[PDB]
Amino acid sequence: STKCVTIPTEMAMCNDVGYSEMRLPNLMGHTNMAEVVPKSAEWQNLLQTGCHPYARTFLCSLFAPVCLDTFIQPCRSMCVAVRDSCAPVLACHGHSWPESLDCDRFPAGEDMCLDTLLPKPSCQGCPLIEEFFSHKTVLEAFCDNNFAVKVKLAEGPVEFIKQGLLLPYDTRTMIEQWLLINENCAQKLIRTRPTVYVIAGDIHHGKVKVNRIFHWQKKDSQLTLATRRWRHHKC
Repeated sequence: STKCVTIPTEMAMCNDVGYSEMRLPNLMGHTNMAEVVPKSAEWQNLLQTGCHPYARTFLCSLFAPVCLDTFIQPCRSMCVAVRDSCAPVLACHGHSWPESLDCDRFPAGEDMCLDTLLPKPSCQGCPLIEEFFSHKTVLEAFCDNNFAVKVKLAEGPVEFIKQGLLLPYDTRTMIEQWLLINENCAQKLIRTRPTVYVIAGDIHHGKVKVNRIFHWQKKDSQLTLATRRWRHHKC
């Protein structure tokens, strides 16, 4: 038996994707909502990393499929595109792309399947949290990297030192995505109490890479001096 049931608000994967009802069993083989919801919740961290714009579409088509008796599967090429961008993020959390989503289970081509007609943080080594630095070294970091920001983590409102093309909202989100991906690094940084850092990095093509992190301590002089002189500094 197959039934059409409303997507409950507690299913964060799919509670705001445009349609409101789903098929049981779903394409994952879950038979009831007590199974669907916690299994879907395993993906909540991943979906917040922004690793692929179609990640949520892809997963909802499997977890909350539309109410036909025919299964409309994602096309293999959609699985491959989402896997290739998001499996590196899973690996950064100690997880792997599940065998239940190996892309060979989905049809090749584009008939009867779901297909497609900003800079991304990557999993990287943790930057040293620098503490005994001179303002000269900070300024050289500002010259080299194409952005630098002052942020407070606990992650409050961000002050640009070297802004470039960056928009404030986008930069905030890029930082939070970097912290969510790089869980091991976040844990060293967000050692409560709330802490202030200067973060210098590079938005290459088209990835974000954090290269330098400077701890802004209570009675700092060197980051103060560096941020004051940056405006008039010559590289």
